[PDB]
Amino acid sequence: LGPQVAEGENVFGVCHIFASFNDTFVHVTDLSGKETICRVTGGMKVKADRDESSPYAAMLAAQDVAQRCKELGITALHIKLRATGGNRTKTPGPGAQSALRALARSGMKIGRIEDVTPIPSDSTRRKGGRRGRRL
RNA sequence: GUUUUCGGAACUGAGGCCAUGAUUAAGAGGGACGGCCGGGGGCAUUCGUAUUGCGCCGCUAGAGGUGAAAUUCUUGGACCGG
Repeated sequence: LGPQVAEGENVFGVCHIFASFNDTFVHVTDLSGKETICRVTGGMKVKADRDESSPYAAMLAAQDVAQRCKELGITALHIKLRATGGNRTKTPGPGAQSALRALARSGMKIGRIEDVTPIPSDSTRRKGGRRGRRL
């Protein structure tokens, strides 16, 4: 079922935290990244558009993710936090910090923390006009 | 008839005092030369992520978008991860 090898050591996964300003993704996956353990977003925890990116929704999603990973044998997590990136914003959304803190607070062990938002060497045009969005 | 040069007219064969004759080198300009310098220009040639598609590998059935006023796919698997 799970790795019951060397109970005294850590089993490491990778948590890809995608914190956009619309909602937040808490995605724990294999060490290589190909196999996924569980992905719980903030939108499957709140029934309203606005709170999809809220810190509370991210805390709930991270709690469920950590519960599933603990019941699946994974004990420690490497963090790969990303914002939307591209030509859009590079600042992580409101739920990133709360998701990370909820992962740490719910009995998970944190490994290396890395920021992986996609940064262009230079990009295509942004979705706004030349005068920007005026609201 | 014929009076060659002393107040003129052409073919110019020789030589000499010419103090023999070219201002300077613009805190003007042009040009040359020297070592550089610059996202200056043209041609060719490399590289970088990002974005968008496409093919594979893993699910709740959600993601997008705006302070909750919607359009936008779906046991045809979106978003996400590789």
